[PDB]
Amino acid sequence: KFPRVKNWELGSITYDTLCAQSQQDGPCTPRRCLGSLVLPRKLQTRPSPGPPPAEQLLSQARDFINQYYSSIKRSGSQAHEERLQEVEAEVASTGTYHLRESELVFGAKQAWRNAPRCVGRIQWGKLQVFDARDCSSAQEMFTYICNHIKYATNRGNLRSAITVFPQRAPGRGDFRIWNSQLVRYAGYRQQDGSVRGDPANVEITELCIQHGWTPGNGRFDVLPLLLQAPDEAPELFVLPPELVLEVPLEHPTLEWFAALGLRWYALPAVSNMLLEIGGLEFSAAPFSGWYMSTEIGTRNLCDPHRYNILEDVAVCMDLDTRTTSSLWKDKAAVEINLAVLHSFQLAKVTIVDHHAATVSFMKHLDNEQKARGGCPADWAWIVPPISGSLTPVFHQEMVNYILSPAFRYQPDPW
Amino acid sequence: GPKFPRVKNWELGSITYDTLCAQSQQDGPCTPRRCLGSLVLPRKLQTRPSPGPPPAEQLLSQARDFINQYYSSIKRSGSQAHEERLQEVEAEVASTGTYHLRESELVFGAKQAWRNAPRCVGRIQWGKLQVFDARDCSSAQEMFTYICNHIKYATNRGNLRSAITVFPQRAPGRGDFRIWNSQLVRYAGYRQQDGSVRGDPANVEITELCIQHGWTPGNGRFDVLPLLLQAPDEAPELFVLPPELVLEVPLEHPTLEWFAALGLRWYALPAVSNMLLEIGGLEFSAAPFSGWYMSTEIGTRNLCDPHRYNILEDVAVCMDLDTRTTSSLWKDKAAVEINLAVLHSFQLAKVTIVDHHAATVSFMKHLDNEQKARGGCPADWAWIVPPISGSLTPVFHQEMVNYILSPAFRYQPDPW
Ligand code: HEM
Ligand code: HEM
Ligand SMILES: NC(=[NH2+])NCCC[C@H](N)C(=O)O
Ligand SMILES: NC(=[NH2+])NCCC[C@H](N)C(=O)O
Ligand SMILES: [Zn+2]
Repeated sequence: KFPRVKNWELGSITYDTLCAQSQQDGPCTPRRCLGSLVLPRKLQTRPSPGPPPAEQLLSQARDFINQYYSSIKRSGSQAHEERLQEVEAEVASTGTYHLRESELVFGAKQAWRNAPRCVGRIQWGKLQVFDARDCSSAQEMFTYICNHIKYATNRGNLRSAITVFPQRAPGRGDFRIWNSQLVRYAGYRQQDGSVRGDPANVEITELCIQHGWTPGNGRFDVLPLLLQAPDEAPELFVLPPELVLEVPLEHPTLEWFAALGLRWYALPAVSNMLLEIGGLEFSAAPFSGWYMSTEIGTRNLCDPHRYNILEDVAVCMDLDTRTTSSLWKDKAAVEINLAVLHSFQLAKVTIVDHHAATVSFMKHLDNEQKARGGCPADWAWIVPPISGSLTPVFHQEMVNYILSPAFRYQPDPW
Repeated sequence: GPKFPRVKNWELGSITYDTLCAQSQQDGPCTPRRCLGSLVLPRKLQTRPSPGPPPAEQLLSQARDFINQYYSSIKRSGSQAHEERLQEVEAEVASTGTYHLRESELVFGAKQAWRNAPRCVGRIQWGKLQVFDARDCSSAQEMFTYICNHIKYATNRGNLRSAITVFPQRAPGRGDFRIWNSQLVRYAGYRQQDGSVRGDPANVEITELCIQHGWTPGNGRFDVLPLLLQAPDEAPELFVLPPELVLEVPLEHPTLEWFAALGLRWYALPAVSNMLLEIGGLEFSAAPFSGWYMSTEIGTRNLCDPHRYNILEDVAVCMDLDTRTTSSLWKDKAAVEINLAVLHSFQLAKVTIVDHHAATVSFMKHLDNEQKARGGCPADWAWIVPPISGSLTPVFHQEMVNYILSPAFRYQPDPW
């Protein structure tokens, strides 16, 4: 029934009882485990042209409202009872309902708290929630997004935030941010199939050009936003350069590193995920925190299908790239990550290294064990892409399951 | 599309479907409700000592399954030899409750077990395993002889050869043949007065057991442990491996001249000895196997895990790194040098070893071979991706499907 979770570094054991509260199924079965898969095969988020079964929505709604009143220690109170009645009344008559701002704020924080792949959840309680449901056009979306960025960036002293646009509605198109992140570097396919810039952003870069954007020709050209109001073609918006904080990359002791002309933006803001609260779905709810150095130094800069700078750095370090056994890749990666940390610290921009991050996550696991009897966590995503076993989370067994409120993937709007 | 798991490789953007998982007849620990894939020891395979004879009906089906696998492998499925072998197995079980494997069947089953091991990154070599049949072994002393021969053949003066030695299978009511040590070669772990451990903390229990059994302990950081070998229904007997048989490699760094002064070392032969080999229902409680090391096993896990030798800080201090702050990446820097030292020293001593880059590239080739040969390959992502430089290797970007296929190697309870 309840899984026994062990930490092999400390010898300690715990029992996850929270997983029982899971109402949504993952991709695994007793026959085979598909935990290493990035996206769901079916756990997607099918269209919403028709209203969801009132019974199902109503049960998810009640559960959420129940969750909310427990949080404010007012369960069973008169307000709790009236709120449930309001929800019942609205669903029965319209097939849907609406959240109160306070509930939305509670729901957003819970979704982050329940995100199995986020290593920064110890900060889950300090989330600035912007209510953007009052939005009715792509232009208005652009204004909200610009305010989110200004606030979140805060001159380098990053602050976690989320902006919530209008929920999905039956038979009506969704509000969507076509970009996967609010700030991304263009990826231009060139003559021989190669790519200048970020290979991960080729498709979105092309859509922007298709929709009237005048493309640059650099390796780090910040893309424009393609914002979509319900049932309307997406509109193009260029972000004001002064709002997009960037950090030039240099190395503490390797003078030549800066000559590589590398840089990265300060604000990591996922904008293509769906936020689900009490059965309601928010198709556009960009959120941001701050980077963990391995995301830039290891994945973005060193992944083979990304900037893939490992070899260049290796050669500048005059390493023996003749054989794998010289561990030249491992050596270059460490320096690149060091350069990232050094640079962000120099530019006074918030950033956390993987050691500090994983240590904070272990604390979070403990806090959650006492507060809720468990913590859904995805081991493959929590453990850093380098020096895995050198961090504490590597030696910690984890249970992964889906709790709601939750952040989920959704189909690309095109 | 296809009604099987869709597996993607994000580096190459290629896709494959695993149809082999359809052949799994043993449930894992996961459910649609929650994933328990990270658990090291999930109460699943766990071959708990099953005294009373196994349900003849369950054993038979497992036996028939294996014989079918065997005859399919030699392309004679449906043949007269196949149906007669099936009749012979069912008959033997009918009158005795169990059955026995032909030599070639044992060889086939042992290789399939390795091939089927989800956590092994060295499976591209699966077909070249040397299977030593020791099913005639009748004493703990004889177990020692067999083990010494295995160690000698496998070590082969540094040019290691994969091998497995299979002792008699489990029998009803009769005690099991067991090797108490977790590996044929392990360093002692001595509990200290202040509560610390000198040597390898992972072997404190086995070390204490060896002592309780007459072993006169040493006081070093790398004392090779003796073997506690147990024949059916007898207390375990203690055997000391002749030093000349245990090849070790002193560790030195290619450029950091002081590293050699650290006095670190490791043995060349990795030989797991506490796992159970299950073939067609039959259980081989004692069947030690060995290959060769992947450098991160020694350099990162054994030497740097907090609960093992934990030498990260010592080396960082020697490298004069800032160990007072995480952002200096002192742990990362020291780990890399320790791993390089391991590769350098083994190469120097001409002892077989494979670095994590070479190993993972070879495992990718293995996955492709297996996709064509069986429609998939059971792999445990968390165990396949190396403990350092994870995303710098190709396997990190390869999604994997984990499941249990038989023949298989399984964990079994400690005999004490
Ligand atoms: C405050 C600093 C934060 C840090 C250091 C952090 C770090 C991380 C990391 C390392 C990942 C995995 C990234 C990857 O491998 O692509 C992740 C994933 C995630 N984070 Fe956070 N996070 C932070 C804030 C937030 C906030 C504010 C939210 C939401 C309100 C959030 C929601 C998520 C979600 C839902 C995922 C999974 C995204 C996916 O599946 O691609 N995180 N986070
Ligand atoms: C030829 C060289 C070989 C290499 C490089 C190799 C490498 C590895 C590695 C790195 C692991 C995980 C180690 C750990 O984290 O503890 C492993 C696990 C395993 N290997 Fe291999 N292996 C080799 C040969 C063999 C052989 C010959 C067999 C069996 C006939 C085998 C069976 C297994 C099994 C069953 C496991 C999992 C044991 C456990 O769960 O602790 N390997 N191997
Ligand atoms: N620390 C974060 N909030 N990360 C969000 C995901 C960022 C993504 N991994 C990137 O490299 O851009
Ligand atoms: N390469 C191998 N055959 N490894 C088997 C496991 C050895 C174990 N990881 C050790 O470091 O002792
Ligand atoms: Zn699973």
